[PDB]
Amino acid sequence: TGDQRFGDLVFRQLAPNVWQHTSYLDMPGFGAVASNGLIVRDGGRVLVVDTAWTDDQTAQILNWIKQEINLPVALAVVTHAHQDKMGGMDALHAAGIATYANALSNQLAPQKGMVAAQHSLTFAANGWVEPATAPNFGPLKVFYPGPGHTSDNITVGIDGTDIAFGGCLIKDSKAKSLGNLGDADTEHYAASARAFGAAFPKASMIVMSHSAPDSRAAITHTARMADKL
Ligand SMILES: [Cl-]
Ligand SMILES: [Cl-]
Ligand SMILES: [Cl-]
Ligand SMILES: [Zn+2]
Ligand SMILES: [Zn+2]
Repeated sequence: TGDQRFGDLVFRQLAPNVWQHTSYLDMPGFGAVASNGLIVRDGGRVLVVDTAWTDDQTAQILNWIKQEINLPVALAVVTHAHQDKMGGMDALHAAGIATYANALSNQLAPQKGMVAAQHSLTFAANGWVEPATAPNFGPLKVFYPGPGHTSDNITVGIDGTDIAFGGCLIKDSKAKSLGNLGDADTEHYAASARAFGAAFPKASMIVMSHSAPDSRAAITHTARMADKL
């Protein structure tokens, strides 16, 4: 499917069954902020990681899925309670899609003027999602690395691929900053970035919220910036 413009979004194929979705927030005076999530074809169903910034943009994701894949969307997982990741929850719910987030994300969501997911994930002491809370996730491997970008940030690996999703936790290997630290846990950030690397040690493609996918150098670089906080 390549790189493709569809509506106001960009879709980029990462692997035979994995695509990155990109949507943009206009901040009047400063132009457009990209946010990336994922689309996974898991057999005869589709799995979404993160919404777009808005309901309309998130409906465009669903329309692209219908046009390009023509398989039903079984579920979505959202990686923390900010607008770039949970802005479009209502569009998923209107389409009848089961939604999942960290229990703490669902507690924070309404306080940040957003809609909670339907289901709450909980995590073992080692950071892996408790399987009873993540029924039928298939290849999606969900990990809580500890607080960093936010207290609630979660991360996802895709079994059967070399791909892991750091979302807003991880920055690219040439980044000059850690991005948006408005809600960050600066004391815990470095260890949480390293914990994400340790959870997905065979990943060679690191997908993140506001940069193109990178090597494992993204993880090291992120942790080293966070060591200076
Ligand atoms: Cl960020
Ligand atoms: Cl791995
Ligand atoms: Cl980024
Ligand atoms: Zn965020
Ligand atoms: Zn971000």
